[PDB]
Amino acid sequence: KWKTVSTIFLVVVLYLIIGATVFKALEQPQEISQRTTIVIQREKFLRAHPCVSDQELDELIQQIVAAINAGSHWDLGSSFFFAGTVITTIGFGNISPRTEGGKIFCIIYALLGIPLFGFLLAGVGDQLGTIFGKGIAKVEDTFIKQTKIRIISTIIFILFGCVLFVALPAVIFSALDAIYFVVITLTTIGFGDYVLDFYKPVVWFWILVGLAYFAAVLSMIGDWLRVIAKKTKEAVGEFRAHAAEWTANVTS
Amino acid sequence: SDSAINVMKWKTVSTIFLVVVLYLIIGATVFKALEQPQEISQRTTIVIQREKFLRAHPCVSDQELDELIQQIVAAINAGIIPLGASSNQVSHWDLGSSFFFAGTVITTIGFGNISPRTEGGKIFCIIYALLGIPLFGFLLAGVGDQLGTIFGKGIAKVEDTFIKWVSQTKIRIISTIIFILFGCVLFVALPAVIFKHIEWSALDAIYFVVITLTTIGYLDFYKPVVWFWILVGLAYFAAVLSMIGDWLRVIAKKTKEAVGEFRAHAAE
Ligand SMILES: CCCCCCCC(=O)OC[C@H](COP(=O)(O)O[C@@H]1[C@H](O)[C@H](O)[C@@H](OP(=O)(O)O)[C@H](OP(=O)(O)O)[C@H]1O)OC(=O)CCCCCCC
Ligand SMILES: CCCCCCCCCCCCCCCC
Ligand SMILES: CCCCCCCCCCCC
Ligand SMILES: CCCCCCCC
Ligand SMILES: CCCCCCCC
Ligand SMILES: CCCCCCCC
Ligand SMILES: CCCCC
Ligand SMILES: CCCCC
Ligand SMILES: [K+]
Ligand SMILES: [K+]
Repeated sequence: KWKTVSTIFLVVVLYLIIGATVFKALEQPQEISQRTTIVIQREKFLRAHPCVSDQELDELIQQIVAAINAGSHWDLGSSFFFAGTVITTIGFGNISPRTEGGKIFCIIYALLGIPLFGFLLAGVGDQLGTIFGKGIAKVEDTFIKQTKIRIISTIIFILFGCVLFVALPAVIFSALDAIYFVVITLTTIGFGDYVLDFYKPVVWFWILVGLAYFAAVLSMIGDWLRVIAKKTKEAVGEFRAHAAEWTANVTS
Repeated sequence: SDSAINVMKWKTVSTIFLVVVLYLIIGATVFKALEQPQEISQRTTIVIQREKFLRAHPCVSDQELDELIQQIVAAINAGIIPLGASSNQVSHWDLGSSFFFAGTVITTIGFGNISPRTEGGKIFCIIYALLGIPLFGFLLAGVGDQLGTIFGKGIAKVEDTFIKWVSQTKIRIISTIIFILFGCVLFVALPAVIFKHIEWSALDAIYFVVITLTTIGYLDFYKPVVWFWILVGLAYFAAVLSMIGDWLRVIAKKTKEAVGEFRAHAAE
């Protein structure tokens, strides 16, 4: 009977309202600075070259904006990079199909590839989960000879994982923009702003396991939310119980 | 037995790996078969438009013109109208577009059109995602269960009107046909019709719908209503992709048992 979705709905809406105000607070500042300096770089280009004119420069921008729809891409390996992005639902967004048959294929290629790749990621998950189980069975015998012990183990998970899958692969995949790269990619958000050939056979496997790593990390963070959702549910429960108490005694 | 079923798993994992590898190799060759032609045709005609602009204006900096195009394309990484017409513009981080952006992050859609440039907006986005993705996950799950029982109500009436003198196992297929039927109407067809006029051709809307809901990437009822279309459409493909995955387990068995017999016999 109890819906309980509406409350989670408003939390998400409110999370998004807070997120919005925080993003425009952080980004609309540089947006002005950058775009005041873009108006400068036209008027510096127009003044420094009387050869090109006002009416003719927009004809260049249009044909650049037309070239945005296109840009060797689609080579033997770049289309397989593209194909990986589709089934992983990463989809960096840099290259997309333009032919009507490439879209109809991409629709079928996704509807079949996403579940298929899901089974691969699931197997790599269980594969990697027992490998981690091997590493903690030894560690949970050396200094254990137990309810709070389970926290020390989860500290070493986030520690050893954010080394292999966040810190280290900065080389494989500045200091911040690497962690930013890693998180946006492995959360499958789609890392658009940035993106030897024998490189991608090993890199795409660090992706395959890093995807399994954040898949677990995201699920733990979700499990911490079920916990904190109950603590906040019971806390409000008490403070309503005593305020009702209080309102009753004060009236007498 | 405890590390013997793991031997049985790794075999199944490595085979799924190769299936994925082939699936990507096949997909690659099919995309480059379809898209390499469009590229070269447009790529040759974009070199023409350079060498027509260079001859038409000898007194522009021939060598430094690409240095202009780069700095324009570098500015394209931000939302820009760098034109002498309307040197004044709008913000892509306004009150509602950042709330568009935020949703794309928690849904992991993240169209990639606008990304944060401030290192404080990146550090926030990392934390905002690591917390928002699980949070939104519970909403999508609740919307799923919410929508699933609504479907259960609609199929309990339909699986009693057609009860003639019946087989329980075969009726379950008629129900999954009417699911994909209503679903691709409300969540694929009707929006593709609406997203055809407002914004596109007939195909490019369904392409838009699929790419979005697979999470790849004055009475104005748009973002409170469209993104609630998204919220439920995401729950819809989440089920659809899961059935397609369930269809694959079935087909994975049947092909694995069929190869089993044809290995065993080899035509007597
Ligand atoms: C980023 C941090 C966000 C923290 C979010 C934390 C706030 C938040 O998320 O709300 C949760 C709560 C209602 O949600 P609620 O806890 O009842 O959700 C239930 C809960 O998850 C239980 O596990 C299950 O039921 P039960 O209980 O075992 O029977 C069931 O889950 P499942 O069956 O589907 O598996 C759900 O019915 O609402 C308030 O806290 C009241 C004050 C509003 C506070 C809002 C403003 C603080
Ligand atoms: C014992 C409590 C520790 C909990 C771990 C909190 C990690 C928060 C991650 C925030 C990411 C900041 C990235 C900054 C990189 C320059
Ligand atoms: C895109 C579909 C490719 C089909 C690949 C089938 C592989 C069959 C392997 C059978 C092993 C049991
Ligand atoms: C243009 C129609 C696409 C239908 C794809 C169906 C794949 C199961
Ligand atoms: C460098 C400033 C980032 C701090 C983000 C604060 C979000 C609550
Ligand atoms: C296109 C159908 C996929 C077949 C894969 C079978 C799994 C072994
Ligand atoms: C942004 C989460 C604080 C409680 C709603
Ligand atoms: C990072 C604060 C979110 C509320 C738990
Ligand atoms: K995604
Ligand atoms: K994505």
